[PDB]
Amino acid sequence: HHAPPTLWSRVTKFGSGWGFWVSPTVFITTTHVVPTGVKEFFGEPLSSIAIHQAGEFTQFRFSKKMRPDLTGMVLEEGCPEGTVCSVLIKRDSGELLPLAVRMGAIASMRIQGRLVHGQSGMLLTGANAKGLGTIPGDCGAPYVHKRGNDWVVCGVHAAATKSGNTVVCAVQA
Ligand SMILES: [Cl-]
Repeated sequence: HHAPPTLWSRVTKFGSGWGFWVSPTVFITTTHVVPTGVKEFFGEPLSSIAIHQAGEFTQFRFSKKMRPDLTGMVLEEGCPEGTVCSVLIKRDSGELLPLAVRMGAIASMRIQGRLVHGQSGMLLTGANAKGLGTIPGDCGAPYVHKRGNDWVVCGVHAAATKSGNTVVCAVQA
């Protein structure tokens, strides 16, 4: 299942990583990539943004439509165990590098002393090109899967082992 161009157009450079437009007003990312001490995000003052973050998942809901080109899509708290997700990793050049992952259990974990409310997954060696998810710049990339004719987003990239074989997305409680 190939994420279509419009779905990739939601993936946006943010802080030290990426985030994702769920709708014209809702942007999600991983908390540790969010810049701090700033007065605005995407030009909008803090006073016009409703922030909801917990467990390394950050959601911003802007008061104004920031990406009216987008439809609203479903954001879920993780996905059923065994779901194959695509992690929509972009690189700075604009190259698209989707990573296929088989999802495991949703749980609360501590990672580098940070509480991560997340879902573990395993990289699918057999569905990915050899030689992703293992550099700081990849955090915040969305985990998506296709349900019927619709794509669902269910987490943001938060952690991975040194090898990248085991990953964790933060999920919204
Ligand atoms: Cl889309």
